[PDB]
Amino acid sequence: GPLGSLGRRWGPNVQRLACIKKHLRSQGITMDELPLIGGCELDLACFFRLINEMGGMQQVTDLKKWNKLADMLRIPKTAQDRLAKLQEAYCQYLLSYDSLSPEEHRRLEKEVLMEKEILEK
Repeated sequence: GPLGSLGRRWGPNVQRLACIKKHLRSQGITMDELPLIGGCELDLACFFRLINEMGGMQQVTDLKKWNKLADMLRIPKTAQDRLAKLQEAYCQYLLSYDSLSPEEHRRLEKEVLMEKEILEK
């Protein structure tokens, strides 16, 4: 097929979503199928970047503005649980992972990063 340009780095968005996924499952959270929020699909890479762009997680959560950051993430406003589900969804995901020490980062990252780099040979 025309697709299949594997071999080197898959990209930052892929590396981020991969690292979080590996940790989530290894932490007791099975996310092999697909993550969902507010009845819709969400990209950990896109979500992670969004929070960081909001002056860090502290701002997003403390200043109570998940509505805006999430809005850009493409979430249904009709969901009366997307707001609360999101708060707990990130607090139990992004928070936990983001709390990981340099070891869990290098270990989990080095594993995935190499898995893709040396995927060829």
